[PDB]
Amino acid sequence: ELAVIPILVIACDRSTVRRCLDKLLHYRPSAELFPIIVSQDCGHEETAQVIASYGSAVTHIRQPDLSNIAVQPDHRKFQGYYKIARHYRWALGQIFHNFNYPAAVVVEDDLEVAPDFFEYFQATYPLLKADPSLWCVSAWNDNGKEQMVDSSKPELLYRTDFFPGLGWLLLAELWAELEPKWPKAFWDDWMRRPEQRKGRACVRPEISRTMTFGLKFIKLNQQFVPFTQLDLSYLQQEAYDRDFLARVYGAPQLQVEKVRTNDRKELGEVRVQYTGRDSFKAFAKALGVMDDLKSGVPRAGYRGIVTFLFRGRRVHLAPPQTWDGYDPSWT
Repeated sequence: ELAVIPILVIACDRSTVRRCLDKLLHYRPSAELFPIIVSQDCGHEETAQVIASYGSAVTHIRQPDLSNIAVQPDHRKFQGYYKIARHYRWALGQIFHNFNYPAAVVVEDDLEVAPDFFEYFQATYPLLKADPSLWCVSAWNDNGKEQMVDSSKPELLYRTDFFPGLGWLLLAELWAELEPKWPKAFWDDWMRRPEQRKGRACVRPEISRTMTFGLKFIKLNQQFVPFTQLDLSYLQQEAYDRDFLARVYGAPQLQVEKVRTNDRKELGEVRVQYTGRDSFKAFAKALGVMDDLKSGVPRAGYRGIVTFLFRGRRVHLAPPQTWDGYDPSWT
């Protein structure tokens, strides 16, 4: 069954929200199934005029409080981040309380969507509703540069412990949990903390369904995949944690230097094992994978495993299988 899922576009003072809206409107399959609500903060007149010119194709709402926010002593340079957090709190409150929608896909104004962006969320929304171990579906692959993704598998999806944002679906139920403790600033890194995440994962793709414009190297998928016609049961936690983990640890192990230099090419899928924070950093860097960690979680990591393509080979940068939780001190 098809479900109504609003798209909440977060805008402020960039006239290029035009490019974001033009792509969303071009690919939208139904205005009824995907109403677009553009929440504009900042009161930038030119941007307001641009949004208004779309007329009824979107609903334009305006964050009401344009005042400066009192910041804490360590944050004089970060007024903008306090304003962003205030805008998200207000806009999500509008989509879930005033409009009373059951879920929403949050899209920053500098994101261009892929042709199957809507199909992807329509197909994954039922997974999010049914699996309490998931808390979001994201269009973003943090290691999604062209040379690091398999273009022959545009349909492949994964679970990740690293909340990616950048085009993401959440349920009204999650907003009910987050709203009472919403932070003053740095909302996305706050969601990445264990006190918020509570061990929950997001679905993310092999090839990103959003790309930033105006991170710049992430490749936007251009081959339409009919996700609603595919069997996505493999993403259920019980199946995924058995099958994907058996796949990762069943793969032959190779030293990082051998992967880097393309040795043993007959092995199309391998595992590079790291044992501590220093080796994770070093190995990630050697293979061109993002090496920063938020609350101890690596970008696109799942049970500590970062999966990507390297010189055409599938690689799993993984901890020993005795892994049992993230350590926030891995900074």
